[PDB]
Amino acid sequence: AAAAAGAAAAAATAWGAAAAACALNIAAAAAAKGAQIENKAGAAAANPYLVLAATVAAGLDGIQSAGAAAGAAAADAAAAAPSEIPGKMEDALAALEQDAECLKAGLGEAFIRAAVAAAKYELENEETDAEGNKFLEYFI
Amino acid sequence: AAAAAGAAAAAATAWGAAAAACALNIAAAAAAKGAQIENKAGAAAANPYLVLAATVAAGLDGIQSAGAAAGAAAADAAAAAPSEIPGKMEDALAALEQDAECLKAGLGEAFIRAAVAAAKYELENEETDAEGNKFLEYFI
Amino acid sequence: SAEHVLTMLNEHAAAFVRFEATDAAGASRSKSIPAQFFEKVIHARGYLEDGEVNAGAAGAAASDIVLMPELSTAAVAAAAAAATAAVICDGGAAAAASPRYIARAALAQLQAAGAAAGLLSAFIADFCIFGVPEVINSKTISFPASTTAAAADQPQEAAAGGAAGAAAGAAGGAAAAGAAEICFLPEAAGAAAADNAFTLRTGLQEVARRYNAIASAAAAAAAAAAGAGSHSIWDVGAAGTNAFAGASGARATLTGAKWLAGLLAAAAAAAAAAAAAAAAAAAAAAGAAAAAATAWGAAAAACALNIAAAAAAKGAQIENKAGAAAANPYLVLAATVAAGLDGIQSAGAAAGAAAADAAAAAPSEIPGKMEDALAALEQDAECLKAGLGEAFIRAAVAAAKYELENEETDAEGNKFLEYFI
Repeated sequence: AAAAAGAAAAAATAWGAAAAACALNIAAAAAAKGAQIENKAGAAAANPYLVLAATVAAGLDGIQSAGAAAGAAAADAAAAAPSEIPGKMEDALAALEQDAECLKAGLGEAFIRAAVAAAKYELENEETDAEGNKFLEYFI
Repeated sequence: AAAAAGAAAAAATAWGAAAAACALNIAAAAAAKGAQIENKAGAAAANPYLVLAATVAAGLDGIQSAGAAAGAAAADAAAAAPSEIPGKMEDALAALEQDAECLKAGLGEAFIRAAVAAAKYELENEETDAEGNKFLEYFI
Repeated sequence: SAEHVLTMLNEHAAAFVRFEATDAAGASRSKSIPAQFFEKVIHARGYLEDGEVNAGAAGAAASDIVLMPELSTAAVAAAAAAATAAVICDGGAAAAASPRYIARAALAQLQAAGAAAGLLSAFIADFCIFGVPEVINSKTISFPASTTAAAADQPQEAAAGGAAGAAAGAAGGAAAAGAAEICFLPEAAGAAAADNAFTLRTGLQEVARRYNAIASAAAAAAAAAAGAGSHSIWDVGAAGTNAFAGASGARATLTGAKWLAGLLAAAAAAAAAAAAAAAAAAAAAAGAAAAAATAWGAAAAACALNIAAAAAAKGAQIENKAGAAAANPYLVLAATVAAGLDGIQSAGAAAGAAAADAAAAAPSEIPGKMEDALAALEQDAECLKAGLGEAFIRAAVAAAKYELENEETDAEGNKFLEYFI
């Protein structure tokens, strides 16, 4: 809802130093030590440790694909890049299975599936008994 | 609840002509044409056509097993016969699968399973999708 | 030391002293007097009282029973509004309904059998906390209700300065502090949940009340969430060393496997103390983290009798889960030991360790009828309800039964006439 359309929104996945709505500003400075970037694609409902992980995981493989950010935004408040983009969940899943390297980089998840399996066994034991009763209630 | 314990209950599965609580009285009469029996093992919440069927289905095979009603009740309000009896659902199911001939005699049921299958296919399609979601919610 | 209890009255300027005990259901109880009454006689004769105040402790022709305070267990009652002390007691005349004296018989039997010289257990029991509980029943309605500042239901509600926006979630509030606190930390108490359970059970409530809240031990205090379990760890020793350490599975040993065999066999009857209320049966119901699976292992987390594996052999122990905080501590401490004390004499075995899916292997036991549960109670029968009577119970209960049967036989006499008309 905070990322929805408006004159000061930040959903425009673009970079620049004057187009204030673009998600990835350059923090220009007089001292070279202060030349940095400025990210806007989020809100305080987030998880700090997982944002700090995920934003770095993207940068850590952009330097290995040797990809490019296209030209800087200096026109009207949204477009150039935006783009990305294909307009379907099937293509979002295709991206997740082709790159896939700027995304969810390293580790598992072995601890998650081990703990979640114990909960799933109890849930599936209750659900399979309920489904067993429901099937009889459909055959009558 | 109507068949529960009390001084005028009718759950005593027995026969006679003076023990008023016994479920199967003899309707004694001066004219031989009026010699009949008197059944008490039910209440007006029943289905008339299915009671009329089931009570006859019992009599229709008692004449083929050549079984006997034991001695008439003339003692205190309950016992002799009661009996039957074994005190478990497993033995009630064993009786349903050994006699089985005084019970649910003839027909099917082909019409019931044909109509109920159409309802069961819709119910199982909704339930298997719900179980599919529940299994994922147990694996996390 | 009688001398130490007497000098504590001067050292802490105690104006009064509190005698303390526990009932058969599992709740602590207390009474008090001025400190000036303490003399050499009570150290050998206790305090005589009329037992007719309790419907299972005396009778009208025997209206004299004894509370017996002890002289190694005194403490300052620091939660009180005045300078006072507290002392736990046994009960006697007699007697054999005092849970602490019943628990001491299991410790005496452990030593008298020559199997070991002591028992080295501890507990990790959970609890609940609230601000406004409301629970009532009548001829026309029945409902429980409760709430707390951490509850997942509060962030949608208004408050006198707005909501904090910081509540927990369903099975998602594992952020509380410890050791919860002043009934274990300043005493460095360490020892088993026999005597130590009741300072914790009163302390949790008293500290919550002094912070405008309340605390409880209800095993299933809310649906679709965690509850007040009473999980523990268990061990045996003599001559200064552990007796469950060895070279079988998860660093256990053969006498440990025989204690486990006793515990597995007794689980269907140990539940009468460890799960003493319907809330504990609800906590033991089916789910992904239930503990009703009467089995042993070191990885199958749902199994009731884990092995507490450790790098030091002195720390090789077992971990029991078959109960909740609605239990009676002294009778759990007695019953769980009574099972182990005869598993070593039947020389039974715990079968193979559980490492498969969350329930089965052993479970088993098992026959599926009350008649077979009663048959087990009359064939073994030796891991269960071991030693004592009960002579004190039947003597006090007979006095109550004579009054009840005199009222009931007159009522039945009237009812028979009302059936003959």
